[PDB]
Amino acid sequence: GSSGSSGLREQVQDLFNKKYGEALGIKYPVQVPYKRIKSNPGSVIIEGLPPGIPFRKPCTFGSQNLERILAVADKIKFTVTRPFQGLIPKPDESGPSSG
Repeated sequence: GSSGSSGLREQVQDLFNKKYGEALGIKYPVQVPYKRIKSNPGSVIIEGLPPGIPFRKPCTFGSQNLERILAVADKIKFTVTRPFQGLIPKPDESGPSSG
């Protein structure tokens, strides 16, 4: 499974997406039910977001706000009321650090 982004919004638009897979436990990149998330706010809860950036679409967020989101992209935590599917969790990924 490969991935690629091109643009802040894109990065985020994907972030919340990729993250989703985790919220559910999936391993592959799943899509977020924006519609349902729009029509029904009681779908997926988003927390950990940065200060000044509420749990909403990145479309309403500017490059600035985004730059932040992607920053706390780790903080951002999605909640899926629905039950699990079946797949061991993967807390943190780790890797090289810039500093």
